[PDB]
Amino acid sequence: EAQTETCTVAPRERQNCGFPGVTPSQCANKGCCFDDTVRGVPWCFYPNTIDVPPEEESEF
Repeated sequence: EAQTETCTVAPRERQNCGFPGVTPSQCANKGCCFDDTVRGVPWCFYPNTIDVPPEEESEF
């Protein structure tokens, strides 16, 4: 068994990890998923590990 890292969460269902004026380094200081693609929403937010009973295959 194992877990998977996932930061892609619903923009509204996102947990604010800090203000937006922050920077890639600040958000990477604690370890929050930083995402600056859309506006209006927060870029620095926390991660959300989802349980995936079935393991998938990826490139190795």
